[PDB]
Amino acid sequence: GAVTTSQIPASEQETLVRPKPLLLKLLKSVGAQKDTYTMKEVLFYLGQYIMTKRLYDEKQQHIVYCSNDLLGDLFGVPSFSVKEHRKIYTMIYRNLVVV
Ligand SMILES: CC(C)(C)S(=O)(=O)C[C@H](C1CC1)N1C(=O)[C@](C)(Cc2ccc(C(=O)O)cn2)O[C@H](c2cccc(Cl)c2)[C@H]1c1ccc(Cl)cc1
Repeated sequence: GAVTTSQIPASEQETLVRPKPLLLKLLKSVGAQKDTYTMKEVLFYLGQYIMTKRLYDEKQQHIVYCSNDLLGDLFGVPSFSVKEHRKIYTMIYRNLVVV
C-alpha cells in the first residue's frame, strides 16, 4: 500500500494528505478505501493506476504518456519522467490538501 524513494526525504513521504476529488477517484479506482493517506500511499496507488491503464507499458524509457488520460488532467502535463521524483510530488501536491 506504499512506495518510497531515495530522492525524497523519508519523512516527506509520510506527510498526511487528503486528495482532492479527482486524485481521490483515481486512488479509489484501484482499491483505495479511505480519504486520508500518506504521500507514500498516494504514490503506490498512482503507480498501480498508471499500470492498470497501461500508461507505462514501455518500461525501458521511463516515460508515462498521459496526454489524453485523466492523469494528464490531474498533472496538467502530456507526459512525464518516472525518474524525476521531486516533480512528481510537486504535481501531486497541487491536487490535495495537506492535513
Ligand atoms: C510497481 C512499483 C515498482 C512498486 S512502482 O514504484 O509503483 C512503479 C512506478 C511506475 C509507474 C511508473 N514507479 C517506478 O517505476 C519508479 C521509477 C521505480 C523506482 C522507485 C524507487 C527508486 C529509488 O528509490 O531510487 C527508483 N525507481 O518509482 C516511481 C516512484 C516511486 C515512488 C515515488 C515517486 Cl515520486 C516515484 C514509481 C511511480 C512513478 C509515478 C507515480 Cl505517479 C507513482 C509511482
